[PDB]
Amino acid sequence: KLSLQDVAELIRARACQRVVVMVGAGISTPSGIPDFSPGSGLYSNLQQYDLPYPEAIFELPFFFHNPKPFFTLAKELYPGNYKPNVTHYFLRLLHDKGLLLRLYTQNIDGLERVSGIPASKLVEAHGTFASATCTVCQRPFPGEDIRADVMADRVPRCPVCTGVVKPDIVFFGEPLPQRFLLHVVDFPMADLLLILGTSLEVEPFASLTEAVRSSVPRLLINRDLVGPLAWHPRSRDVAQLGDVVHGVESLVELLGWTEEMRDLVQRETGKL
Ligand SMILES: CCCCc1oc2ccccc2c1C(=O)c1cc(I)c(OCCN(CC)CC)c(I)c1
Ligand SMILES: [Zn+2]
Repeated sequence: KLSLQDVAELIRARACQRVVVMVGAGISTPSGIPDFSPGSGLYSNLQQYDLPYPEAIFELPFFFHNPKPFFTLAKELYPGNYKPNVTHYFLRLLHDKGLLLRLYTQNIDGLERVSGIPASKLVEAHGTFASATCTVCQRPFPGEDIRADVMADRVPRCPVCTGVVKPDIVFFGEPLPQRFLLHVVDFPMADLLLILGTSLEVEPFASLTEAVRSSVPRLLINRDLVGPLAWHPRSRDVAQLGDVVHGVESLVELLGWTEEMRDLVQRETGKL
């Protein structure tokens, strides 16, 4: 049975070169973002100035009745406000070394892109602020195109039809984005599965943990060994439990990437 050190050695040797990564809230709580709660600036602004129940912010009928609470969230989360942490920059290094096949994220914070991972390596399964769509005519827009409006508290409008333009966040009851169907080709192709800051207990992600081939190691860096990896373990599974930040930092040191990480972060926080 494999250790965290064993997985790092596979990566160093390039024996695993087609890494599929699945990430959740656990990697973004350290940047200061909540899992999608009294006491924060955000909550003082929405959950008090005007939401009726927390979930309404992600419901379409509410949205069309009153888009302001949702846009308060967009303004708080739009790229630039929060910083990627070591977990995101680990995945950035993985990509820059040619080892990342795809990163599947449950998060909407956008920090994978802010860390510099290109859109084509990402599957933002719960959607993104990086793009937006007219709710009436379906015209797509880059997220930059509505940024002035979002930062100024204006509800963005389509210049063709004047419909409300909504960031491409997945709302209750909507289908997952089309890119999610990359799983069909990605999972068979993976030669390593890394799962960070979630246990993927909820479908369709749960089932995806079993879509890699039987010889593929699955590394869970998560608070606990729970979920599908716990219910149906495989002989090449590895669990690094406790703090996901320490976990990643540990893996980065075993990889020998600690100094390169320090240089990346210093360049990157220079530019932001
Ligand atoms: C088909 C999967 C939908 C994914 C999804 O769309 C959302 C829209 C707004 C807010 C959240 C989501 C969201 C999820 O994050 C999500 C979806 C489901 I369905 C979901 O199910 C709850 C699981 N449930 C049964 C075990 C409680 C244990 C959970 I938790 C999160
Ligand atoms: Zn339109």
